[PDB]
Amino acid sequence: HHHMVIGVTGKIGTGKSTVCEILKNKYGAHVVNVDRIGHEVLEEVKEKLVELFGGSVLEDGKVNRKKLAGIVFESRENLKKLELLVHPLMKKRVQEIINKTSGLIVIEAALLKRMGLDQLCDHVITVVASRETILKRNREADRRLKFQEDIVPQGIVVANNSTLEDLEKKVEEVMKLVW
Ligand SMILES: CC(C)(COP(=O)(O)OP(=O)(O)OC[C@@H]1O[C@@H](n2cnc3c(N)ncnc32)[C@H](O)[C@@H]1O)[C@H](O)C(=O)NCCC(=O)NCCS
Ligand SMILES: Nc1ncnc2c1ncn2[C@@H]1O[C@H](COP(=O)(O)OP(=O)(O)O)[C@@H](O)[C@H]1O
Repeated sequence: HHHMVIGVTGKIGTGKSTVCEILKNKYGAHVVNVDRIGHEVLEEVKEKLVELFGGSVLEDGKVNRKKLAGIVFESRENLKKLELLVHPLMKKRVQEIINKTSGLIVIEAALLKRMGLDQLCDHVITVVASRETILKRNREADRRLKFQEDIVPQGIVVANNSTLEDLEKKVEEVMKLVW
């Protein structure tokens, strides 16, 4: 399993998904959506969540991300408790995909550095964009940005403050460098 791993990080609404879609569609990347892997992990730790945050994190007998987000994004203390529970398992799961996968692998994660995933990467792209731009694009951003102050530019910075065609040109220039 010969492969190259490129991390794609950046704050919410900056353009990670969009960059990753381009890498997938034009360059053949296998995209590891670290958010989705989080969702799968949540289901695996239902009992511990209930132990941490009460039955309300649930809808019926069921983990509900809207209710959980309501809790964890009101407090750094709460968010840390969740991160301590799910990050180790998500890391293990990322590593496992990397090991089983050949070719170009893209690790899409806002929290690339916080989770130590950047150390799995051969190169890192950080997507950046102005606050005003982020707020026009994503409605959770006002609330979640407050918990992303440690997501600072690393590796190759790709500014996404104009058009999609312009973003496509920049992604192509980066791939010319590293691929
Ligand atoms: C509170 C949860 C349930 C909210 O889930 P929800 O489906 O509403 O959104 P989802 O997490 O899929 O994605 C939007 C996200 O908001 C932001 N976000 C998610 N987790 C975090 C976090 N721990 N800190 C800061 N921002 C976060 C990110 O930019 C991310 O793209 C959260 O996603 C969660 O399951 N635990 C956080 C685990 C984690 O660190 N996930 C992100 C990995 S990059
Ligand atoms: N250059 C752009 N122009 C207009 N809209 C954009 C641009 N880049 C991204 N978007 C839009 O902004 C939203 C957030 O993009 P996304 O790529 O999901 O950010 P992230 O994945 O970093 O959280 C998406 O709905 C996308 O369609």
